[PDB]
Amino acid sequence: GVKTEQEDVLAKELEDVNKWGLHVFRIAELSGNRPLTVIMHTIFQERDLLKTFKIPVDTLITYLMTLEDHYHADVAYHNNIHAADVVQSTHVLLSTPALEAVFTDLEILAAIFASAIHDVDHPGVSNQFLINTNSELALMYNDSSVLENHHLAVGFKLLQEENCDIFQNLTKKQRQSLRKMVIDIVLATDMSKHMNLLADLKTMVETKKVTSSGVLLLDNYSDRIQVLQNMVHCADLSNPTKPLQLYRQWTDRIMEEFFRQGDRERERGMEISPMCDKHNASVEKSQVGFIDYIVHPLWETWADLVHPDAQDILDTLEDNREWYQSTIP
Ligand SMILES: C=CNC(=O)N1CCc2c(sc(NC(=O)Cc3ccccc3)c2C(=O)OC=C)C1
Ligand SMILES: [Zn+2]
Ligand SMILES: [Zn+2]
Repeated sequence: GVKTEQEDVLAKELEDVNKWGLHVFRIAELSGNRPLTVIMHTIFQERDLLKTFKIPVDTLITYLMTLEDHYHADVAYHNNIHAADVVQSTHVLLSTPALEAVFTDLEILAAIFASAIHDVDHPGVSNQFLINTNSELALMYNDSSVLENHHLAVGFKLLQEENCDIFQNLTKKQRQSLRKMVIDIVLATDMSKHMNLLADLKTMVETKKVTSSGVLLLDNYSDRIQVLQNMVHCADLSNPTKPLQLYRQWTDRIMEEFFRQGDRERERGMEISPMCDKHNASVEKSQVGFIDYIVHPLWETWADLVHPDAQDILDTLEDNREWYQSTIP
């Protein structure tokens, strides 16, 4: 009834679960490629979600292992490790002082569950690739947020496997509300919705209302869900805000995935997607471009929303951007 030594080392690494920059690749190794399951279980216990939602623990573990198994180990970036990273990052963002006591237990559950499922069964190619290949998925979803609709359908469908229904004790009211928020959050991870999400985030910063305890004031669903959508989108795009040793590992992985799509696009003979061309790419230029145009405007606006809780994260992003720039041949 006592941890093995490997379990002990894993447990000590998980003591950093509340911190930006968790060694998530080490946790994946230590856990035997179960980063999503162990991190989720840890967060659910830490936030007392099992008791609050009457979730039986064997059901939670069974579902988590099932969900984790439906991520593709042969996909370099969009895999269970990425899912675990987004979950843990969302967990840290939810704990930010500016949001203390703002969200209900069910909204917290929605943000974390949405994070866990948000990329499940990702084939490692883009929506546009699936559309252009006449793939079944694209036909199923009428070319519209193809992957994101799929991640949702899979994440929910897996609740129906043996001893997997972690929501079995929620009321119909709780379930309908949970399901709607989860759907709204995952559909918001489609990059084609990025400019719109950011627009609404800026608007909210402009009309920002704090309240009583120095805490953000969100008094309608539209506002509450937009903050959660943006929070998870930030987590999804948090790699360049992490310590450089982590960030670089993620960059390698996504470029591996992109270059592979590029190869398959050359094989087939389609015109090669942006920065997916292995032979004449600039990994460094692309990272600087992606940060200047997407990641920095997003995180800067988030930082404004929760000022100054996110200052250290933004500084790290800026340091990493300078590093990648300095490294341009
Ligand atoms: C015309 C619009 N273009 C886009 O919407 N995309 C093109 C590039 C890109 C993503 S998502 C994503 N990256 C992420 O989603 C998270 C991440 C950021 C930085 C390093 C590793 C991973 C990238 C990217 O990194 O590009 C640079 C190589 C989607
Ligand atoms: Zn995604
Ligand atoms: Zn993702």
